[PDB]
Amino acid sequence: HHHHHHLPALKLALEYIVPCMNKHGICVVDDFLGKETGQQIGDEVRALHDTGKFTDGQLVSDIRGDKITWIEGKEPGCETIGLLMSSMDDLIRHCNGKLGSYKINGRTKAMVACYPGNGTGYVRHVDNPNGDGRCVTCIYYLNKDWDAKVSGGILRIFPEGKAQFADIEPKFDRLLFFWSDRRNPHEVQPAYATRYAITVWYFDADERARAKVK
Ligand SMILES: Cc1nc(Cc2ccc(-c3ccccc3)cc2)nc(C(=O)NCC(=O)O)c1O
Ligand SMILES: [Cl-]
Ligand SMILES: [Fe+2]
Repeated sequence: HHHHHHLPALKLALEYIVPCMNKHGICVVDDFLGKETGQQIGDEVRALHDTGKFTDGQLVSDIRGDKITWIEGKEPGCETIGLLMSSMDDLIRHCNGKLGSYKINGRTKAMVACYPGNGTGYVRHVDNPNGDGRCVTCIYYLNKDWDAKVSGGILRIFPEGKAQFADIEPKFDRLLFFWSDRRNPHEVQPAYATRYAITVWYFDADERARAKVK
């Protein structure tokens, strides 16, 4: 619909992501890339799944019934995942220096995750409990016409010492940010349909450096 227009990265970062993160430690951004790019992402992820590039989750870490694959972004057939990753980077670049006291200087590759339905989820956990440098978790969802009433698969976040929790449906073209540390324990509710997500973690220069030394 031609009546809608994309917020530039700078505008989205400063008018929404930065305040939202500093206040709530969680930020949801819908309609990040648009339908075409989102569908292409979905295609690429399904291809990775179909061509058997995923490793079982309970082998990497029971905790989980998921399976994952790491994507650098430049691999043949992963170009659109590459663009997603660069788009994530753009947002973060416009945030850097305003997300708490963090100084973002790098990130992980993208972890593509698949919950193959059939009741698979992920128990309550913290992404970075041992201060390994990862300060912000960034997740992109690409599940066309997801209905959590039927399929479940809600990400529930329990921000530390808050009287509220957050239910995030893994909606098509939804982007999510949250603090990676103990401030945000979270769980994936059982999924009853194939559930895909793509996650990167951004590093704090200081913590990352201290993680490697000590
Ligand atoms: C598979 C998987 N695993 C983890 C935990 C976790 C993963 C990776 C690292 C890590 C990363 C880079 C270097 C070292 C460790 C640490 C912890 N949380 C989720 C999750 O919250 N999902 C939410 C959702 O999908 O909506 C998940 O799906
Ligand atoms: Cl508010
Ligand atoms: Fe997690």
